[PDB]
Amino acid sequence: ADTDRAYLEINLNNLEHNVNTLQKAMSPKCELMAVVKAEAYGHGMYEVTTYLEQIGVSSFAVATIDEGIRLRKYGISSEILILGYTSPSRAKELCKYELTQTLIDYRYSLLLNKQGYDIKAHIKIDTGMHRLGFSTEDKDKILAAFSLKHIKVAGIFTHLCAADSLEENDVAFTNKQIGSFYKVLDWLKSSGLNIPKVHIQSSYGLLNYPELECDYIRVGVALYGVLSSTNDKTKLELDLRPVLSLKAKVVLIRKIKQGESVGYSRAFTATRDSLIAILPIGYADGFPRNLSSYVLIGGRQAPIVGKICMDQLAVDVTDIPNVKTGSIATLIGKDGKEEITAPMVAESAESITNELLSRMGHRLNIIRR
Amino acid sequence: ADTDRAYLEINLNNLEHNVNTLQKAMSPKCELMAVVKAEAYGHGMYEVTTYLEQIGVSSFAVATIDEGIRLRKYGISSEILILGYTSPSRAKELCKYELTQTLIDYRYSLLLNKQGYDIKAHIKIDTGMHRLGFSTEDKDKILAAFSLKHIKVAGIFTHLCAADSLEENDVAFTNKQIGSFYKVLDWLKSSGLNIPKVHIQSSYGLLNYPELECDYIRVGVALYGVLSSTNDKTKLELDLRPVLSLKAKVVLIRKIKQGESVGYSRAFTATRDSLIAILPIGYADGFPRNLSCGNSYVLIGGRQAPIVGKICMDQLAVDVTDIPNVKTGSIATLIGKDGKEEITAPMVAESAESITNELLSRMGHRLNIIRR
Ligand SMILES: [Cl-]
Ligand SMILES: [Cl-]
Ligand SMILES: [Cl-]
Ligand SMILES: [Cl-]
Repeated sequence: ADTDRAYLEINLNNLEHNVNTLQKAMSPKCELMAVVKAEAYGHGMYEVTTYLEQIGVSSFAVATIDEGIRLRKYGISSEILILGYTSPSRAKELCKYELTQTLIDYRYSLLLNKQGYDIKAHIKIDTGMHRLGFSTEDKDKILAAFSLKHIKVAGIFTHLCAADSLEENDVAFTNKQIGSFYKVLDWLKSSGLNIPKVHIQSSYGLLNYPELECDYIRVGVALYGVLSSTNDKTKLELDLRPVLSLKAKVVLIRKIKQGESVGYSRAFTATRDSLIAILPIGYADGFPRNLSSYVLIGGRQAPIVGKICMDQLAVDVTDIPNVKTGSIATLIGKDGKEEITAPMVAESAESITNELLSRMGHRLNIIRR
Repeated sequence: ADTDRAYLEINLNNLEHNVNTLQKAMSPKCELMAVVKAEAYGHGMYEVTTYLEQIGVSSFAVATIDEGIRLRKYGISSEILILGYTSPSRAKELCKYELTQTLIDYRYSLLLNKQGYDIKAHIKIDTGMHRLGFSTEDKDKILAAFSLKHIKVAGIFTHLCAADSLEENDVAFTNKQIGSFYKVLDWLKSSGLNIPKVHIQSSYGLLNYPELECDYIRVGVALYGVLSSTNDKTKLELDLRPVLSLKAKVVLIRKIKQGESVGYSRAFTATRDSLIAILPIGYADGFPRNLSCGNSYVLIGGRQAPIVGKICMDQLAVDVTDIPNVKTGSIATLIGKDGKEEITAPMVAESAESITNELLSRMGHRLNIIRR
C-alpha cells in the first residue's frame, strides 16, 4: 500500500540495538540526547522519536521550535532542546510547549528574557566554530546569563568542529575547544556559580573522544547506524547497524536492442541486447541526480542506465533471473549477501551521509521493519 | 511567523503572466497542461494548483496517484493526469477520485482493466526514450488497448528526449521521435480508430518545436519562469518571469578576527577582520551543500554576501563585512531579487553543478511557503 512504488524501510530492531550500544559506550552518568532534526535525518520524525521514547530515551534535540512543537503534538513528553535561534516573538510557545531553548548569545538571552515568559534554556558556548554561541572571552556575559529572571538555565554546551578527524591540526583544535570550554566552567565556579548539565560531544565526540565525561551526548549519525564517510578510523569501533533502507518496485520491463540507449544519453549505449527495468524513483525523492552506481535486485547488482530523472530511473537486469514487475530493488540497504550502504551512496554522489539521509524526499512512504 | 526563519516566496502575479504568455504561443484549441508534480517543482502544490485553477487552467499532470488524490483534497476539480505507474490495486481510488491514468504498457493496461473499475486513461507511446510506454513496433497491442472494457482512452502521448537541444544529432533524434509517433497514429487511423487527444511537447517542445499541433502542451519549468539551464537560444523567445524566491532571516552577526575561521573548515580563513551573518537555512532545507565555500553568495541589503565555510544541515554563514545595513532579522535572498541585484534559480543550479528542475523540486519540506 505504502510499498507500491518507492519507500523507506526503518529497522527498529537496529535502532534499538544502536541505542543500547551507544548507551553502553557512554559513561554511566551520561545520557543519550537523540538528535532527530530534519525528519530524524530523513528516517521519519514521528516514527523514530515515539519509538525512542518508548524504549527509554528521554532527551531529544531538534533544529527549530516548529520541529519541537511537532514532537509535543506527537505525544513526546521528554525534554527537548532547540538547537537554533528561536525568535523572541515566540517565547510564549517555548513556555507553553516546555521547549528548552538554546541561548545563542547575551543579547538574545536579554531579548528572550524581556518577553516575560518563564523558559528553560541551555547556553551555547562558541569554542571555535564561530557560528552561534557566547564567546569564551566574554565570561561576564556568560555569567550574567545565569541571573536573568525568566531564563532557567538547565545546561551549558558547545559543538566540536573536527572531532571526526585524527589529523594533528584537528586534534589540537578539538582539544583547544574542550580546554577553553572547561576553563569557562572553572571561571564560572570561581564566581560561586553551580554548573548545570554539560554537553560537548556529537557522534564523533563519542567515537574519537570517549574519555570525555559529560551529562549528555548529542547523537545523530551513529544513532541511525551510519558513518559520515565510508570506513572511518575511529578510536571506538562500535557495532552499529544501519536503520534506514531505500526500496523501489519494478514497474515495467523492456528490451532494448544493441546500440540503443535510455533517454538518449551520450553516456549509455547498450553493448548487447539488454533488459531494462523501470523504477519509480528519481531526484525529486532525494535520490541524487549526479549518480547518473547500481541497485540490488535478487541479491544481484543492476547497473543504473541513462540519467536519473525527476520521478524514475532505469536499471540493467539482463543478467538477473526472476525479475518481474513488483520485484523489489534495494537502493540503500542489504539484499542477501550484497549491501549498498548510505555512506557508499553519499560518496559516489560526491556528498556526505548527513546530506543524503536528511534530504530523503517527503514523497517517500516510511514503513516499519 | 512563517517568515521568521527560512521560506519560499511565490510570485502569483508572475505565475499568471507565465500562463498567459504560454497560452499565447499555443494554438487556440491546444490546452495548457500544468505539470505540478513534486510539490509543483518545489513551489508548493497546494498554493500553485489552486491559483492555476483560479486563473482558468483546466488540466494538470502529476507523477503519482497520491499527488492526484491530494489535488482533489485541495478542491481541484479539473482533469488530472498521473504520468507514472499506479498500482492496479488502487484502481478504486482512480475511479473515485476521477484521476486519468497513464497506460505505461500493454500488460499494465490489461491488469488495470481486470480490476473492474471504469477509469479514464491516456496511452503512452515510447518513441525513443525507452522508459515507459508501448513500443512503436507493437502496433497491435496499442490498438488492443483501445478495446478494453473498463479503460476509456482519452489521449495518447509521448515524451521527447532532447527537444531542449539544437545540436544536429539531437534535432535528428527529435524529428524521428515525432515521425515515429505519427506513424503510429496513421496506422491506428487505418485500423478504423478515431484518434483521441494528442500531446508530445513539454516546455522545450513548445519553445523549440512550436510548429507541432497537439491538444495539450505539458508545461513544467517554463510555467515557473525558469529555464533548465542558461542560456539556450530557443526558437521562440517568450517573456517568462521567475515565480519562486528563497529567503532567510539573519539570526546572528559575529565579528571574525583576521586569521580566524568559521566551523574551523580550512575552507575559510578570514584575510581581514570580518563580520559574519548566520542564516538559519541549511542543506536539509534543500539548499545544496556543494554551494559551500564561496560557491554562491546571497543578497542582503541589495548587496552580495559570499557564503563562508561549509553549509550545515540547518544553518550557514555569509560575509557581510562590506554591508553595514545588516541586522538580526535582515532578509537574505538566496534565490530572487533584492535592490538592483538578482540571483536566479538557473544561476544557483549552475553553481551547484545541477539543473533547475533538481534544485527546485528538491526544496526542503521544512521551508514555509508564502504567496506574493
Ligand atoms: Cl552553531
Ligand atoms: Cl563531536
Ligand atoms: Cl517515460
Ligand atoms: Cl519536450
